[PDB]
Amino acid sequence: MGKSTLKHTRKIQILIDLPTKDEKKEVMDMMYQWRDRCFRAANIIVTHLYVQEMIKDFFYLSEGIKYKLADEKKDEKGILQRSRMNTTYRVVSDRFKGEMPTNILSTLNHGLISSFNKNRVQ
DNA sequence: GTCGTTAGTTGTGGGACTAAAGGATATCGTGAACCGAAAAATTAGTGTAACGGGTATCCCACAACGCTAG
Repeated sequence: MGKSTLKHTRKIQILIDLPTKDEKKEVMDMMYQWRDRCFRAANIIVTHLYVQEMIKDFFYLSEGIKYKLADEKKDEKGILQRSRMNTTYRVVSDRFKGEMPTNILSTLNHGLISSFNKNRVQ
């Protein structure tokens, strides 16, 4: 069956449901920290998904090697030790865990790794 | 005999002359010379290119997951 839906987005205002000011402020500061960690994360993922392609290019300029993004346990020419999205998610979680939730990391990882493969041509 | 009055001319001046349509004209004669006025035309003079961050907008492409284990 075809897609019988069209994606849509709505803006819902939310207040923090706490009695006192200090708890609300603690939650709001935690969420601002979440913002900062998310942006630093996005930077880390994009750098870490740039570098390896240029390592591929380096090897190809060395001996025309056909190195490709795949787990070496599943590919002879693979260099990665796991799935690429897992590599970015790991290299961001190992540093930013315990401060902001990991679902933000997973969503950001998917959102950037999906687009970067399309941007490979450019 | 003479002077004002009245009526009847007599000459002279001012005012009329359907309605409807249409509706073209041609218009001489010559004396000079200098000064002033304003309206017009010609001429003389000055010139950019990219750059730093930071941020307002545009076009243009893509995303907006699903499953398993502690």
